[PDB]
Amino acid sequence: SAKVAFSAIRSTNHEPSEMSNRTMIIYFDQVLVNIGNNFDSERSTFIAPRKGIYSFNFHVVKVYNRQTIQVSLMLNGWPVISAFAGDQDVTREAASNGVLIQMEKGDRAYLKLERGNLMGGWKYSTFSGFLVFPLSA
Repeated sequence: SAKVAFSAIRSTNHEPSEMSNRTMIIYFDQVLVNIGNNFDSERSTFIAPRKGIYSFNFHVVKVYNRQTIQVSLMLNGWPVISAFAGDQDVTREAASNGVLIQMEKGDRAYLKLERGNLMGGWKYSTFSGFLVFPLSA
């Protein structure tokens, strides 16, 4: 179908899991939207069901931050857009960015922590995206 959208948030303060620490893939436990079930909640990865233009937005919140972090949106292991939050001191900072990208069927989109750490949790972090249109209006 031409109705594809997902939305996930971090509803908890909990520290990252062993696997998350190893893969560095930012996990989102609460999924508000998942039309088409194209977002793999277990892997926190979006798999494009068809060719089209997709929109992604993310806001990774570290309310209890220490040391700077880099969050990147990954497309098949390659970084598209990146964002930075924080000074080596303690603060509350958000890593936000957004982009429109073309995806093929089976293409994988996810967030990876290229730099820094998630100690203190990443509560209030959001990750959403949708199909703008498949591949004039």
